[PDB]
Parts: sequence; structure tokens; C-alpha cells
Amino acid sequence: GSHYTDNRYKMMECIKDAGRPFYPHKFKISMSLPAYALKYGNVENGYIDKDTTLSLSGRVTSIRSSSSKLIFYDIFCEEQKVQIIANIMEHDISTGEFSVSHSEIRRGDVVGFTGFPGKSKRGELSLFSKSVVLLSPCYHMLPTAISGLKDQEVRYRQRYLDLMLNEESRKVFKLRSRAIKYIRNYFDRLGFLEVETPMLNMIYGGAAARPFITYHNELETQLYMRIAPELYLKQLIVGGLDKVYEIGKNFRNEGIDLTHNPEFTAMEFYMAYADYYDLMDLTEELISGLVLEIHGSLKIPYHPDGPEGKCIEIDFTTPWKRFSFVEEIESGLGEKLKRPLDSQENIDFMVEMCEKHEIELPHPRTAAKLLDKLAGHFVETKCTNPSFIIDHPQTMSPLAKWHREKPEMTERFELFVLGKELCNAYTELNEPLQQRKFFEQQADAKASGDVEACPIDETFCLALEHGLPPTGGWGLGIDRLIMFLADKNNIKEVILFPAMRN
Amino acid sequence: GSHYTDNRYKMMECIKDAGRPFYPHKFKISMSLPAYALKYGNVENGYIDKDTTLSLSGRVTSIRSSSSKLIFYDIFCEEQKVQIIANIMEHDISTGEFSVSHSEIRRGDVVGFTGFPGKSKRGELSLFSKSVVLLSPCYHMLPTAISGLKDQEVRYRQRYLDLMLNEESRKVFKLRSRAIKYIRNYFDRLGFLEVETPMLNMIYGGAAARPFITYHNELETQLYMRIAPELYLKQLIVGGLDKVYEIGKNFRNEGIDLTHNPEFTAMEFYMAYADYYDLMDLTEELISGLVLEIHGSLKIPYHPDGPEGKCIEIDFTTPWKRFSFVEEIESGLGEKLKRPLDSQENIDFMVEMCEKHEIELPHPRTAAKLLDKLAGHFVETKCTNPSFIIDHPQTMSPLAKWHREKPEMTERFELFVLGKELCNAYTELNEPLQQRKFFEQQADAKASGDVEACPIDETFCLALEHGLPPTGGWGLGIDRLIMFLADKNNIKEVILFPAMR
Ligand SMILES: O=C(NCC1(O)CCCCC1)c1cc(=O)c2cc(O)ccc2o1
Ligand SMILES: O=C(NCC1(O)CCCCC1)c1cc(=O)c2cc(O)ccc2o1
Ligand SMILES: N[C@@H](CCCC[NH3+])C(=O)O
Ligand SMILES: N[C@@H](CCCC[NH3+])C(=O)O
Repeated sequence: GSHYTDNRYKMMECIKDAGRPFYPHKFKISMSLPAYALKYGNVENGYIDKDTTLSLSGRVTSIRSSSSKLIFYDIFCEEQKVQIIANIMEHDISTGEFSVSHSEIRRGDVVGFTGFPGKSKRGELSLFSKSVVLLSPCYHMLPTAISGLKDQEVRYRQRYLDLMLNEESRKVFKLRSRAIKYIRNYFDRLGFLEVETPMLNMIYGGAAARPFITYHNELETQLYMRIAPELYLKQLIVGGLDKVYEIGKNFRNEGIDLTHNPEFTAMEFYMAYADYYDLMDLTEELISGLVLEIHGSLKIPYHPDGPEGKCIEIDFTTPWKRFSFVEEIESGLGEKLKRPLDSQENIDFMVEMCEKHEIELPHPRTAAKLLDKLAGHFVETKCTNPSFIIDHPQTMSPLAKWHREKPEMTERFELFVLGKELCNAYTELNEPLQQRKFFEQQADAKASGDVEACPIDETFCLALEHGLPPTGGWGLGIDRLIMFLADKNNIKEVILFPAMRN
Repeated sequence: GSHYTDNRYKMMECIKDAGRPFYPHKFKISMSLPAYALKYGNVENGYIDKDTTLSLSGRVTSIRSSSSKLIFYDIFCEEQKVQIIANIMEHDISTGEFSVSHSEIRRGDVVGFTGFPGKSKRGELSLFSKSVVLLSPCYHMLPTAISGLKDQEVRYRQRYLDLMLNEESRKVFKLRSRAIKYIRNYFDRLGFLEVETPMLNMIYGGAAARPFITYHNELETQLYMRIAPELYLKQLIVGGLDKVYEIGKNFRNEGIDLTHNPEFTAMEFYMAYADYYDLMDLTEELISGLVLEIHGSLKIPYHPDGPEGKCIEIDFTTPWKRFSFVEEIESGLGEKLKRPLDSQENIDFMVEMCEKHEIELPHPRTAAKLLDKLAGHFVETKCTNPSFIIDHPQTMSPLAKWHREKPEMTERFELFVLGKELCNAYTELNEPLQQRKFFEQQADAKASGDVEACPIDETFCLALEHGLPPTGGWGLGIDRLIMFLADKNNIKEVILFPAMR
């Protein structure tokens, strides 16, 4: 273990001292391994073309031998395995003696070979090698599969090992790219403009989350990492850009678990002249279309407890179920919330109800946080298939425009799948007087110890004073999306280098 | 000014008390203003279709009147202006009295109109309105153009005003999107995989830069914002992904100027089995092709001192000039650097030369920092057209692989345009023993006061011990790219919300 590594360092020193090949700068492949398979994969068993010499390269996944004169390698690159048959009778002695040449090679090494193409008598796609070059040695003994790792968390702390050994991990990251391409194309075809707004913020806002804090030394100013881009993106609608979207990181200085990483990838879009009804229709079309693209059906498997456990079929057939936020809580409770929803009376009542149904109390006990606890217990748990929870109270929705019909409510929805939040969207609040009021209430909750409440943002209020058109806005958690698309129950599966404890 | 804002708040309260329209939730347009222009722009002068009622919306850019009975608006939306002709004869009195309705509207307001399509007798594309709705008022008196702003830095502190008033700013951000689309497509067509790596780092590295520092409260751990993604991206090549790219923010806790913002957008790619010669050829093909796409030619204007100043024509015709880093310094100096380049003798000599040619001394006076100063003076200043500076010394290049031929050098290049760095690239160092050594030397320089030197990254060394294939890697500053493409001399022009004092 420890000894293998030291020996390998010693081998490489020896190789260098001996003037043998030591980390060559450039190896010129004749073609990729996939291209090789495509060209030679259909030749007859035992076919060899001694009139073509080719150079191939990959990582060694196997070493076997029949004699001191015949060695069999597998190399892997770009999802393709090719066998190398090294017969001493073909060995170019100018590269060294056969046994010396091959004694420098171990499983896990990145290597190059030259030789003649064809297929073994047994029908294996092969190169009949004349030489081998060590390009980049592996200094550690590898397992042949992830099951051989000391523990499965090595897959995340040393992701290169997972990628090396585990086709399923590679497929996830390819599916993620494909899904994001689909999403961009959806909006590009609607005439959206992709934008980038600051990740360093003088004032954080646009979500309910605790921020990361930092400091710009030259400008002598505290900054926050953005929890969301919303407050910048809306300024672009004031600016008249009409349809904008942004895809990138949010930073939330919070705990980690199966559906939470301190940095995650979100998409937000803002569309002038849309309301939240329009946004519900768009969400259905975008997401059902992506599901159909990936899976070939709107009904897809999900394994909450891993692949040998129970399977639920998630059905994305549109239109999706709607749950009215307050009404469904009241159905669950068998009684009504007190009005107004943010009165001390309703706070007291919601505390009683949390205690009665054994729901963990939030801190502080704001109306907003209590409502969220009750929603989490009574409503989110009904959202197995994609379901919209709609019409959130204003008290928990400071950037959402008041509901045109329903007192105390807003024109907001969240999309939930398997009980987890995927999207958050609303008819945007564009009336500066109440916006300012709602910011002041947020700053009061923050001063009372609500670490998820944001400070007042005057620059945003001033922007609203220049006239935000009627607008609909929307956010999607891309990591969580990939979790459902790829049937993973742990966000660490869909992020290359996720946060880990010590 | 101050009074206009208060009065507007008072108007809105009155409107609301009177039960008139107050921030309607939804206005259903019949079509976009561009679509309207396309459909009605070629009717004969004076044409009106009283059989079609349409709803249009935009921001009011103009209000004129010939009487108490006839008002002319311009509304602007989605790059299209349409004239609205409001004649009292057509006014739907159910929406209120004409004069009341129109008295609520000011220039800058977002509004809706309904009416009949056609064209004024003078040939102006118009809507003959029957009604108006105030959708979102502007509470501030606006200029009609950016020249009317109290000063031009309002354009950056209040970017919505620039976008509102200034077609040129809107065009820049559209060009930026188009350029990034072109770049993604170039690599997607090569079979690259786009990836995302952490912006929050236990250890920062992959560039020469001072980081932002933060803290994760739950894990009780200091973190750094990434200065570059390089050290993660290389691990993905160890992992066998073969061809990866990432486009996103870097964070560098430094001064701001015409070509520096504390957050900026960079692309990095890593390509197994490529070397820096391969990367030079790729750079030429990608960049020249993008220039040709945007401009229709490989020769483009640049105005270093603004649009009334001198103009330089930048020529992207390939292949581009190469300047060998050390040899060009020596040409400039008229004498040779002392060897080894990191010896005390060469440090002393480079200090003398900086003093002789009036180059500001760096602190600390490392070989790397001195070499950079001399390159900045003697080499970068020769790079008007896209030019590669190649073969940087190892001492200033801790992640670049040793040059296969030239001692003390590496297989590195930077791309310079108009004296500014656009790209940085190399044959990647994949030999863990030296890599560790060069990290240790960086950490020594850091301890001796080099605020741009990075700490040792053990996890990266361990990753190298699992075998990084021969690899070529590359970085591009997207903001700077847009500066040349769009002929801007200030990075604040190409970033929506740039840092300000
Ligand atoms: O995908 C997530 N949520 C869905 C959205 O809320 C939808 C609207 C746009 C923002 C994200 C998500 C993923 C995380 O890792 C995470 C981590 C956190 O510490 C806090 C919230 C988080 O939320
Ligand atoms: O585009 C830039 N430089 C070119 C690259 O070095 C090429 C290689 C990939 C990274 C960027 C650039 C833009 C900035 O605003 C900036 C700000 C800083 O405080 C420091 C460096 C910066 O550099
Ligand atoms: N900023 C929101 C998403 C968009 C809501 C609609 N403006 C979030 O992070 O939850
Ligand atoms: N990490 C480099 C760019 C890539 C260099 C080649 N690996 C920088 O920020 O300058």
C-alpha cells in the first residue's frame, strides 16, 4: 500500500536515470479508441493488417499473460475498451528488451502502444503491438471496481477514482450536460437573452437563506455571496430586455444533506408580461418535454432507498395537480388558520398545531416560518408526482405580487417532485411602496434572529421606482432536477465535487 | 426632482382610492411590437382597420399634443417603436374621461393601449387608440438619452437606466451572448463535456492572485472563493473524461481598473493528449472564426481612447506572431539574462534593468515577478495584433510542464491583444514529484510576503499520483474578449453590474 507508492517513485527515478521514456510531452494517437472500434470492430476473427501501423492510448484496465513471450492488456479511453496483444516476436527491440519494456507497466497506468490492427482468433477487437510507452504511471494500487474502495465516500472525496472505475458516474455528468443544453435551447428558441449578474453582492437577497460573508480589501467593503440573482435580474426587465435567464451558482451558508449542498446550480428567468398562470404552463411544457427527451416517456422510475428497494413511478403527464397552500394545511389540520395569518393569534395557534402534530418548531416562531413547517408536514408530503403548491401567503413571500383574488395571498407557486422543491416562481411584485414595507418586515425578522431574512435593499427599491413592467419570474434547482432525471437519491451523485464533513 | 417623486406617489394613492387601475396583474398583448411592425409596416399612408382591435404595450418614450383632444405617444418595446394616436373621438369613456385617463400617463411609464392598426397620413406606423392603461409608473424624471444623466457612471450604478435609454449598451450584451454561444458550439462539436467545479474551496489555487475569504458556519471552516478552476478540472482528466470545459466566474480580491473586475467570466478547457502547440492552433481557429462571424472580416477597429480618438485596426489573420518570452526581453535589453534565471545574480541584474528602463519594481522581488515586469515592458507592448508570448520560465509557471527542448522554460503561452492578456495555456505538468516541489517553492514565496502565491494543495498532488495523461489546458477571459469584439476600452461596458468605488 504505502510500499507500492514508494517503489513506484523509485521505478520512475530509475527510468529517468536510465534515459528511458519519462513522462513524454506528446503522444500522437492515430485515432481514438471509439474510432478504432468503429473501423475494425466488424473484421473477421483473426484478421490482421500488417501493412498499417497505428498508435493508440488509454488507461490499462487489465494485464494477463500466457508466457514470458505473450502479454494481453486491456486499455480504456473515451468509453471504449481495446485489447492489446504483445508478442515478443513483434517487439521493436530499439525501445528496449521486451521484458524490460513490459515490466514498467502496471494496471492503472496511462500508456501508448503502436502496432497492427485486427481481431484475435477468439474475436476480440485488438491491436497487435510492436511497442509500449509509459505516459503517466499510477502510483497507487487500484481496485477493479468501486466496490473495492475503502469506503463509498471515497467516490466523492476523490471523484477521479469514481470516474475512472464507474460508468454510472460518468453517465450522470453526461446526462446533466444534455439536460442543460435542452433547457438553454428551449429558452433561446423563445428569444431569451442569457445574462450574468454579480455573485459578489453589497446586499444579499432574493431568497430565504443565510449568506456567506467576505471582504474586498482594496475597496474596503464587506460583500456577500449571492443567495439568488433575482434582485439583479429584475433590474434588467426595468431596463427593457424583456426576456432574460441566468444559469449558475447560488451560495447558501447552511447544513448539508441528501438534497442540500452549500453551492448549487440554479436557473432563473424573468419574462415581461407573464403572470404565474403563464409560468405554470411553461413549467409543464419545459419539464415534461425534457423528461420525454431523456426517457422516451412521461413516466419514469425513482428509487428513494436505492436500486434494490421499492420503485415509484413518477408521472409527468400534464396538467399537474395544484394544491392551494392554506386550504390544504386546513384540510390536514381539520380546522382553519386564524386571520390575519400574521396575527399573534395565528402564530399562537400554529405553534399549538405544530405541537399537536409533533412538527418541529422553527426559530424564531414567525408566521412565515410556522406556515412553512405546516406546509412541509401537510402539503409537500402529498407531492409525489410533479405538483404545484400555489397561492402562498404574502407574509412568507416578500417579492411576490398580491393575489388578484385572494386576500393575504400572492401569485406564487412552487413545484414539488417526490416531496422536494424543484421550482419557485411568481407574478413579480412591482409596486414600490409595499415592496419597501415587506423589506422592512424582513429586516425586523432578521433583527429578531431570523438568519434567513434579508436586509432592505434600497438600490432595488429605487429600480422599482423606475417602473418594473408586469413580469413573471421563476427559478429551478438544476441539481435536484438531475436527481429525478437520473434516479439518484443523493445530491452528491450529481455534483462532481460535493461538500463533505470532516 | 424630489417633488416629482412624492407627487407621483400621491397620484398613485389617488388612483387607488378612486378605484381606477392600480398596477394590473396581467396585460394580454395581441402581439409584440416587432411583430406589429412586420405586419402593418407596409400598409399605405392613412390606412386604418377599424375592424381589428389590438392591445400593445411598451415604455412611453414620447408625449406630444396638438390639442386637449389629440395626443401622440411613442412606446418602445423589444427594440421597436410604435406611435400611438389618442383622439378623444375614439376614447372609450367606460375607462374614464379622456383627460383623466391621459393625465395619469408620463414619459417613462410602462403602459398598455387598445385600438385600431394602421398608419398616419404622414406614413408613421401607428395604433389609433381607444384606451390607455397605466401598468407601471416611473416615479422619476428621465432624460431622453444618456447625455442627460447627472454623470456617465450612473450608467453602471443604475444599469437599468443605461439599458432603457441606450441602444449601444443593449447591443453589447446581445453580442456577448452570441459570442459565448459560438464558443460553446465550437467545443460541443469537438465532443467536449461542459462541467461545473466548486467555487467554494478549502484551498485556493491555479492562478497568481489574492483570494476572497469566507466561512461556512455549520462546518466551522474557512473557505476561499476560487481564483481559477484548474486544479479541479485536471482531476476530471485523471478521471478519464478526456475533453472538458467550464465557463464561469473567477474571484480575485484585487484592485479594479479598465481591464480588471473582482469577479470575471473565464473559460477553461482540458484536452487529453494535446500539447501547447495543438492549443495554439485551436486558439487561432476558434478566435479568428468568431471574429469573422461577428464582423464579417478578420480586420476590426479598436479605439483605445474612445470613439473620437485614434483608431487601430486589429488583424486576426492566422497564423499569429509568436514571441519567445526570454529572447524578446533580451532583444529589448540588448543583453542576456543571467542563468539560472532564478539565481540571486539574475534577480540583482533584473532589478538593475528595471531601474535602468524605469520599470516599477514588484514586491517581493522574486525572479518570477521581475521577469513579469520585464515581459510587461518589452514584450506585451509588441502585441497589437493577436500574438502569442511563449515558453515562459518555470520559475513563473508552477503548473506548466518543462519545455521538452529549452532548459528552465515551460510549454506555455499567453495570447495578447492590444497589449492585454486574453488567454493563458500550457502543456500541463503531470509529474507529481516536481509539481510538489513547485508548490513548496510557491508556499515559501507566500510566507516571504508574495500575496499572489498559493498554498500547497495535497489533494491535487495525490490526484496526479493516480496518473494525469499528457494533457493540454487553456483559459480565456471572456470579458476582455467582448471588449475587443465590441470595441470597448472599459470592462464596465461589458459587465452588467460592474464593481464601483
Ligand atoms: O435546488 C434547490 N432548491 C430549489 C430552488 O429553491 C428552486 C428555486 C431556485 C432556487 C433553488 C436547492 C438545492 C440546494 O443544494 C440547496 C442548498 C441550500 O443550502 C438551500 C437551498 C437549496 O435548494
Ligand atoms: O480576462 C482576464 N485575464 C485573462 C486570463 O488571465 C486568461 C486565462 C484565464 C483567466 C483570465 C482578467 C479579467 C479580470 O477582470 C481580472 C481581474 C483580476 O483581479 C485579475 C485578473 C483578471 O483577468
Ligand atoms: N429567487 C427565487 C427564485 C425565483 C422566484 C421568482 N422571482 C429563489 O431562489 O427561490
Ligand atoms: N488557471 C489559469 C488558466 C489555465 C492555464 C492552463 N492550465 C489562469 O487562471 O490563468
